[PDB]
Amino acid sequence: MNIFEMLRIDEGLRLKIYKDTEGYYTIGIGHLLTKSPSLNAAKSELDKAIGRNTNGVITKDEAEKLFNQDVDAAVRGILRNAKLKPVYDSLDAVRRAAFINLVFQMGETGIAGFTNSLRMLQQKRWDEAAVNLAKSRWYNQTPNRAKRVITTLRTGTWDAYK
Ligand SMILES: [Cl-]
Ligand SMILES: [Cl-]
Repeated sequence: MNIFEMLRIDEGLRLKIYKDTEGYYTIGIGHLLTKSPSLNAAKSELDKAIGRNTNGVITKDEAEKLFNQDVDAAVRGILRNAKLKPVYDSLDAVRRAAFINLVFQMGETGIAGFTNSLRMLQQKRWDEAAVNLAKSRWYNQTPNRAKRVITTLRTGTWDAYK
């Protein structure tokens, strides 16, 4: 168990443009292409991300390249972010992986907004953070994934994913 396996589990792998659980164009391993409703805007974005004339289809190698880029950006956004970095710094390894999950999934901005849980995590009030985390749109939209990520933070083990 690592952050790569963890996310690959949570997001799936899809080699052809598809629609996210909220309506958005996505591809590979959880990579958001566009929030616009144009499939055309979406092959163009994809086209652009990959560096060749896609077609709306990528190889597995291509998908992993994007993934590697996205995990990177996530880690680097956390470390850069003044609100996020101290939370991350205070956590153990398992729990850091889950924090990364939460940011990949939702944006550095996104979660820099998850104010109270951030402060609960930092204060190592696991149970309470878990309850607060579940009180979100995120949770209510994708409850099975969210539960897995929340248990990982609540427990510090990889149980939800064996
Ligand atoms: Cl990109
Ligand atoms: Cl899910």
